[PDB]
Amino acid sequence: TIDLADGNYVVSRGDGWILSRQNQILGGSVISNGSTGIVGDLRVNDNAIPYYYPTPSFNEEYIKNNIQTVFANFTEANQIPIGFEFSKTAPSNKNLYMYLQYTYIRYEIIKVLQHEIIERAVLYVPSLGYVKSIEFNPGEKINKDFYFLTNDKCILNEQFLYKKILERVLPYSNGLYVINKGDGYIRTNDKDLIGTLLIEAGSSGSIIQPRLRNTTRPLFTTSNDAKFSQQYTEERLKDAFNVQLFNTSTSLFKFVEEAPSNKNICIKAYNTYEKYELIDYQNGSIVNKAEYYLPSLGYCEVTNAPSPESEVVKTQVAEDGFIQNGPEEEIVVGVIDPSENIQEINTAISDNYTYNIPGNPFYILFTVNTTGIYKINAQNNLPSLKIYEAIGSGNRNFQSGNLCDDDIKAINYITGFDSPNAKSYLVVLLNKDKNYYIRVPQTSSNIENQIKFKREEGDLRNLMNSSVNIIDNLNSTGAHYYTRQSPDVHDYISYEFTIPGNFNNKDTSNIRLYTSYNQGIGTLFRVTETIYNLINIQQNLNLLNSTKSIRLLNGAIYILKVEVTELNNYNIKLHIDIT
Amino acid sequence: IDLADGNYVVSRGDGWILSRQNQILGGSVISNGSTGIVGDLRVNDNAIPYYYPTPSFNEEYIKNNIQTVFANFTEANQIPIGFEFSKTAPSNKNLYMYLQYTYIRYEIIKVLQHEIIERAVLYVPSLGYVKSIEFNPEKINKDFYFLTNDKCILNEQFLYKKILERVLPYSNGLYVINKGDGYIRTNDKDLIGTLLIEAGSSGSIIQPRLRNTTRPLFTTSNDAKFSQQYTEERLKDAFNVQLFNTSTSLFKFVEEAPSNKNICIKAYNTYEKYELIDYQNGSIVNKAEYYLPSLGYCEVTNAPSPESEVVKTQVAEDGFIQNGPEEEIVVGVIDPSENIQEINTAISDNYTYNIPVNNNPFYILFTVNTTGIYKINAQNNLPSLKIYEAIGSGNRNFQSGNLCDDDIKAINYITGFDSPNAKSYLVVLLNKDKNYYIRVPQTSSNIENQIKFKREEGDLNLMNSSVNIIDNLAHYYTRQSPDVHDYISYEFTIPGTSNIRLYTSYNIGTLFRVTYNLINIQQNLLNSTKSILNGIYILKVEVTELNNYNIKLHIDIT
Amino acid sequence: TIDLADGNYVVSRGDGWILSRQNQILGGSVISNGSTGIVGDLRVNDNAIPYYYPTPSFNEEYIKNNIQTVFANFTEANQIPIGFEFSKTAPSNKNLYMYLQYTYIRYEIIKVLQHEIIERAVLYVPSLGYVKSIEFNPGEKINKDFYFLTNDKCILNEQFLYKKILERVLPYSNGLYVINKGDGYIRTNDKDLIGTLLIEAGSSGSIIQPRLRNTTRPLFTTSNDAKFSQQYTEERLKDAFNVQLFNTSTSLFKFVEEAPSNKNICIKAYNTYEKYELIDYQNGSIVNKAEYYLPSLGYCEVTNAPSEVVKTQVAEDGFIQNGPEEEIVVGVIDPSENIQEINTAISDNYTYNIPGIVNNPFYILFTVNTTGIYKINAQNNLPSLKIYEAIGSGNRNFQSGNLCDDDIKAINYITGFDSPNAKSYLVVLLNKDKNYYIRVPQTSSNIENQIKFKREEGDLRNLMNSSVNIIDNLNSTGAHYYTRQSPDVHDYISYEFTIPGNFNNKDTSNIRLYTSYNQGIGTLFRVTETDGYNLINIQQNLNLLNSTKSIRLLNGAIYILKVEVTELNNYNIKLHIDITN
Ligand SMILES: CC(=O)N[C@H]1[C@H]([C@H](O)[C@H](O)CO)O[C@@](O[C@H]2[C@@H](O)[C@@H](CO)O[C@@H](O[C@H]3[C@H](O)[C@@H](O)[C@@H](O)O[C@@H]3CO)[C@@H]2O)(C(=O)O)C[C@@H]1O
Ligand SMILES: CC(=O)N[C@H]1[C@H]([C@H](O)[C@H](O)CO)O[C@@](O[C@H]2[C@@H](O)[C@@H](CO)O[C@@H](O[C@H]3[C@H](O)[C@@H](O)[C@@H](O)O[C@@H]3CO)[C@@H]2O)(C(=O)O)C[C@@H]1O
Repeated sequence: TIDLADGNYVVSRGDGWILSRQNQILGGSVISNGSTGIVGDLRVNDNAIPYYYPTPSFNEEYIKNNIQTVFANFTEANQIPIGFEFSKTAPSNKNLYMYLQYTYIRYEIIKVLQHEIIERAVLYVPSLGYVKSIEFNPGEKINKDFYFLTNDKCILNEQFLYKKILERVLPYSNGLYVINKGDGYIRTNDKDLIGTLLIEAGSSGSIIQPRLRNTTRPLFTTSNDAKFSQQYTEERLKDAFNVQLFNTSTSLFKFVEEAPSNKNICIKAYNTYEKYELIDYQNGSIVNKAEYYLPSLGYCEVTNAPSPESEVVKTQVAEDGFIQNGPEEEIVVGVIDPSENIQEINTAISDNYTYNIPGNPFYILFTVNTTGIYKINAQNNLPSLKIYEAIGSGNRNFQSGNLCDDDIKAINYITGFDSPNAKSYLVVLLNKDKNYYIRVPQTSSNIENQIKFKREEGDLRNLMNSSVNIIDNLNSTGAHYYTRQSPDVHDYISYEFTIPGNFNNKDTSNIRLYTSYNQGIGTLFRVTETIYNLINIQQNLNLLNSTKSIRLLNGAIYILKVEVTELNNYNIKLHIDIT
Repeated sequence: IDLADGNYVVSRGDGWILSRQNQILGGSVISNGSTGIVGDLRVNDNAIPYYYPTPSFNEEYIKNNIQTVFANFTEANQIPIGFEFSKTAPSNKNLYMYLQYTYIRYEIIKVLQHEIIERAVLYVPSLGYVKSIEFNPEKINKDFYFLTNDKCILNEQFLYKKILERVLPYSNGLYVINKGDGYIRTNDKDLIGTLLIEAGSSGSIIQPRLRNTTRPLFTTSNDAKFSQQYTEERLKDAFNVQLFNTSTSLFKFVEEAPSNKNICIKAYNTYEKYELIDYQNGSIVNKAEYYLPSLGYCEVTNAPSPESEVVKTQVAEDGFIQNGPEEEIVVGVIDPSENIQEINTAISDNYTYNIPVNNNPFYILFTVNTTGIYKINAQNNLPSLKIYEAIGSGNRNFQSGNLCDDDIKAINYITGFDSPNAKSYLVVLLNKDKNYYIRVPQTSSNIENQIKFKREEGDLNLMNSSVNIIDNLAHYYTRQSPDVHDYISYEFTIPGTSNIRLYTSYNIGTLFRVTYNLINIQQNLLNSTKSILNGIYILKVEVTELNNYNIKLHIDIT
Repeated sequence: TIDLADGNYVVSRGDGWILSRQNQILGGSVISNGSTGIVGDLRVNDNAIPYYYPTPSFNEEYIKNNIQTVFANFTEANQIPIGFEFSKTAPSNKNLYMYLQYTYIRYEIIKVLQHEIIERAVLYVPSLGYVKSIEFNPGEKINKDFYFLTNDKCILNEQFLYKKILERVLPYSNGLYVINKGDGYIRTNDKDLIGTLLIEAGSSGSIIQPRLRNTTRPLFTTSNDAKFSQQYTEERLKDAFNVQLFNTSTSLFKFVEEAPSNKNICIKAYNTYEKYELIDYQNGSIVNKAEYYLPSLGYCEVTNAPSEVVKTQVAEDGFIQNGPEEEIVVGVIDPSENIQEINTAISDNYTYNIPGIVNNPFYILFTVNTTGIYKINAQNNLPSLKIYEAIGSGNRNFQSGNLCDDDIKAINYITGFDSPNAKSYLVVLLNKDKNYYIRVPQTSSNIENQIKFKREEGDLRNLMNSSVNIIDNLNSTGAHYYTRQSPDVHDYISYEFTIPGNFNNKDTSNIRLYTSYNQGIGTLFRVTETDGYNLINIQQNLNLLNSTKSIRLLNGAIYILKVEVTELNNYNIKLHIDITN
């Protein structure tokens, strides 16, 4: 013809192509007096035979492979059976004839030389269907053209989609996360298009997934099939949200549109996915990542019916990829590492409990007897611990003063650090009817350690939901900094430090307290210990590159609690500069 | 904090969605006036109950106590049940809907000093819930997608139980009674599930018969006589029930909620209640019940705020409720222990059927050639006979002047007595197009008897009556009473004027004087005192007050 | 007492028969405020078991065979499952109880002797179903009669359809045609009835073909199972319209009717067919004919719910079209005629060699490189050729200046004659993007022949879409006639004739030009080949049917008459050329 650019091209001429001569080869219904006729079909293996019209340059295999590279793979989609139907209601005291015809997507392979198409192979792939209806009287003459098409024709507007044939800081604790990135995900270039129905004005039209076969094709990518295999990811999905069926479904979706009396209507259906990510996060880095696109329940676009004789505007294909047509969603859900054993405290912790550690990382499942602030630590505050909440423990099986296991592997990090040589203790509000997981990290000592739990009825409640770092051995002048994993916005980190010198209760020293990268509100306490009381000294201290200085009593213990208000870096570096 | 010490089994209600598992089976996006229909089918694999035990309350204890009072969910989770929702996106928005399983939340609680000390929980799968939101290309609230704690989308319930440790005037024979449809067991023991249908949306509960099995419920007083198989046969005989453990019959319940009302719809499996009895001399000698799986019951309530007042209620007693309309269809059935002999010629004006020691009882199938009054009797009017009409007979195959067997075992007693030693004859209007069954009783004579049929064009008017022959002349004669407006007659010959007193004891008498023609002499006889000729007379009696199974007739001479 | 006397009769008492006693043996549903209940079933294997009530003269086998001969075959229909449902909506603040019951068609076999029915066998064939509903309160007892029927009864009006038990000129070229005679064809009586639903006022009712099985039963008649066997016809159907499935379908049809609130309604559903004819047409005659009734997607008749029973005799076996009128005539390549190919697109001139036998006919597939009028002929214009268009060709695979085979055997006759001994040439508009078939007939000459194609940018374009007969014959005065296959109304036939005598450009002869049976508009040209050839227009709107007008034409001069058929009264058009002095 006359086109543009030299070489071979794969082209999608669009959906809605009906073929010549074979209009009534499926039959039609006659409906009389106000009755509604519903005609439809079910495309499967057998009825989804495509029609190849090759050329010497472009054989069937070449046509197939190149079309399925860029566009919907119709050899796998002829597996999952899809239905459609049309519904016309005859008027009173007059008859109506409607007949059904398959629609096709018309793909082409073209050779272009000097702005001319020299060769064209065509492939018609079965899509859905089109019903045409007429009202008729006994021996009313009907136009031959109503029954019979002499040339291939698109009932929709045609398309010319071609391609030349070349031939963020995550403040997460270390561990596994399963993230729901949302629903309504389709691939580009209609690789997940179900089909299109032209719905004549006054008629009605549906596109159906009846699950006559109970099989779905999830989409799985992984960075390491050894660590994150599909089976493993499915388990994490089970752990995270309790997904059961992955390659199966009993769940039906249908889309239905009734065209008004005055105007025709068009409806396009897609298979969709719900996008999950499984990540392995370590020290600010995604060490492994899989993507699981779980077969969902579809997307449906309803447009007014476009002139079948419109201007065909040629467009180049998009890059392989996804588009979310559903709303935005991020659900981050930690999951118990299955490489890490779970030990159990069968007693609800009341005022005091001491768990003896045999001496490889592990979780400890436990609950409290009474909602309250608990201090938790190992001996000498080494190693550093982490505490997670099992998600949705509350309001199931209960027994006063005893643990009931809900068997929840979905964990919600509260506070704690992954630094086995840094001294810390935890101060957490624990809820009586929840379960919690303590995570004990890997240690290279074989010395019998012990985790200690203590109910705090005092001022240590001000450190609520915080790990407290123990800062040893400040010198009497100069700089000091302390890099740790930053909490998220509005989460907490605390630091317990003793001012240089001997305690006189009069001699002070000039301390400057600030962060380096992240913004934080700092509240400062002075510890006075008889049997911990915290005196609040300043709690309006914004820390990011602060220069403010406050004189603190020498040889006296203080605790700084910091609220992250701007997460600019994975780490939070804390400066304590002394004068 | 509640009331009363001990252990309790509790139904917290249907409509519980679980935490974390909200979008676990996908959702649809619909754009501009398009309607999305999403649905699922609860079946073996996806219908997993979730036990949350406590030391006092094991899984077994939880199961057994919940299935004692409430639905047996281990038999129900086999039969596949469907539900769907239909939401229509507006024009000026897109719409995202996602589907989630609902559960009934049962609990076992220990109560001490007006306080719950221990709670085990059991989530039994019910149906499903769709949650939808309108959106533009925007941050949606975390809470829309993700539930952190278990929650009821309906209003919750607290249904608990403390955990401890007239005259039937029927002839002797078998009856199959339809006691009606819409029978459910109590406390939702036959509940399918509940759908919340938000206003403007639509909701269905479906029985598609993806499996054909149904689970009928059977009781019997004697599994020897009335076994299940036997009862099924009687059901076949009575009403022609064919499938007992199967059905191809579909039921769906569908509601489209208005814009103004959120609607709630509860579906139950129902039963049709049949009774098979053996009735003898006013008494039910044996009785089975067959609850035939029916096509369900659908309760529509206005949807109550999910944050409503929880009113604690004690369970009802084990049993049934009829939610369908009340019904009694009594249908006699040929005793299958009793052979059926045939008169293959249509009875004309006269016919004599010859019968060959204990001559176990038997039926005789026959028809007449002309609609008319027939006198029927055995030799010397012994034994006493009964005549039944086969129900709906002879609208089918016909052959002029011959019997066609329609194979109808469903019989409708007309008249006759169950005293083989009392002399009587029958006077019945017979219809040319019907079949009738004569029932010949057990006799201890081996003497060759004969049943005689005679068309009566005149006099006999004793229509639809048995006539007792009184040979043996105070005197009393106890018989099975006819029903209100049915007849019983008495023929007596006296030593031979004389003063006769005629009255009944427990339960209108027309009196005739015989000469083969009947002259009408006299037109409440219960405890009558009226009286006033020796030498033959016939009394016809119409029961108007059925107070006793029996009618005793006094004939006192003075 | 009845009139049909002396013999045995098969009788259809109608559909809508419910049986006594067995009304609620399937159950029912209770629905409360506003809810809609839908109950239904699907007739198949076990639940489509008929109830035979025979008599000595009429056993089950006799009853079956004689009803399925005249009426629906229920043994073939009971395999393909048919569904129905009813939908009732309970009002607000009120309960509603509906129960379901099978309906039957009631057939009878009767013996009649001397105006008297002396024997009757009855057969109940399962049809669909009926739902009966009532409003109630939970406490209430409802009347026995609602739940329970003591005698067989038709819920529709009964019927008595009985039968005594014994024991247009087609202007088509020669070749095969497949004609679509249209859709919505049912057989007579109710041989194709699916069933009837009585739909209570305010309720709703559907009849469903869900294709739980795929099989369909096409209906085939043939005049010669040797020539037109079913398999052969199926091929022709494939060739004509590309029908693939004949005995199967995945295509669903359901009918739904909602009865108004005051009046009950009835809907009858039928299986329908689409009627195809395959004919072998030769010289105005259908030498062979098969009929193929392809299973379609049904017919749905909605009538008011009705009565006096009128006895009526069955119709003759046959079809009734309830769908709209349709005639689609589609020629098909005779498969007993091989296809030769011109693999290069024809330019302005091409010569295809076709040597000779004393042959079988054959086709030649070719396309042109440029849209235009082409003159096509064999050497000396013998034999006569025919040209067909392959229908819907060349919208598909394309290659510049080459033929692509689209494998289209569906052909659309343009022009040409069968008479293999009449000299002629073709003048046709050919389109660059179409394929065409030339058909070469059987000849008894062994002469090495050639077909010649020439693009005509001349006056010969006025003969567009016409065969031109050569009359070399006129050797003298007198009468002459020329019978040919008539074109259709508004199609063309042309005649090129040389007037007897030597050309002097003065001496004329008186020629009278007329047709015998068909009316035609005749345009007459004088051919002048000198410098170049022209057509000079001599006479313009001549209506030729039994014409008496005469035109003195130059002797030994060539003329061409183009004729437009306007009234097709005969298959043939006989052309008279009567010459005088
Ligand atoms: C003024 C001063 O002494 N600052 C130093 C601090 C403290 O020694 C330390 O915070 C006490 O716990 O340490 C600093 O550097 C550490 C920082 O990068 C953290 C980040 O988590 O890692 C520490 O090293 C790890 C090491 O990577 C592990 O392998 C483990 O075995 O040893 C330690 C465990 O904590 C860095 O030493 C700091 O900024 O916090 C800077 C000065 O070294
Ligand atoms: C004046 C004159 O000769 N007219 C006669 C014409 C012409 O001879 C002829 O049409 C010129 O081509 O022929 C007429 O009869 C022919 C006509 O019936 C055609 C049918 O279209 O069939 C012819 O015979 C065929 C025969 O059927 C074949 O088997 C084979 O032998 O070829 C011949 C061809 O001639 C008839 O001759 C006519 O009406 O057209 C008779 C005229 O008298």
